[PDB]
Amino acid sequence: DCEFGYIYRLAQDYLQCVLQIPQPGSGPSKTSRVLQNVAFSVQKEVEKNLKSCLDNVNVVSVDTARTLFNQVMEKEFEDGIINWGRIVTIFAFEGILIKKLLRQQIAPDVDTYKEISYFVAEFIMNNTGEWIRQNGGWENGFVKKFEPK
Ligand SMILES: */C=C/C(=O)N(Cc1ccc(Cl)cc1)c1ccc(F)cc1
Repeated sequence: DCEFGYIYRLAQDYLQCVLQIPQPGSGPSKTSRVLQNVAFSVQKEVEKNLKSCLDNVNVVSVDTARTLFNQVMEKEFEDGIINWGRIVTIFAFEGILIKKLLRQQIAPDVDTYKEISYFVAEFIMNNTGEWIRQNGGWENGFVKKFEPK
């Protein structure tokens, strides 16, 4: 679960959850199901608290979304501290960007949404991957902290 493949699937699962397009074969993992729950809760909070801010930007391509996402990541982790709450926050932001991109993309390609999932997993992997592993990974760190009590 420290690998890219795992984090990519978590980011793509979150996207399909936001887009209301779930895959039929089996469904998401307990880990993804716990994540979609806590990340959606955060996303709605960020949507309300950042209302004015969001309604001003225009996400017209995957490249425009990569830039906005990097900008948000730059200010989310500027103090250098990582915690599960901030990791959940990354997922919430890709959800905000996919909603905006569905609404404002110049060439509405359906194969662009999986590119968001790619640069989200790349960011998580390269910038928080080590912290995640040392804190228990997804199945012994994230789930144990956020699964229903
Ligand atoms: C409204 C401020 C701004 O221009 N930001 C750009 C932005 C990036 C990503 C998303 Cl999902 C919406 C808007 C901005 C917002 C929040 C930040 F933490 C940094 C930059």
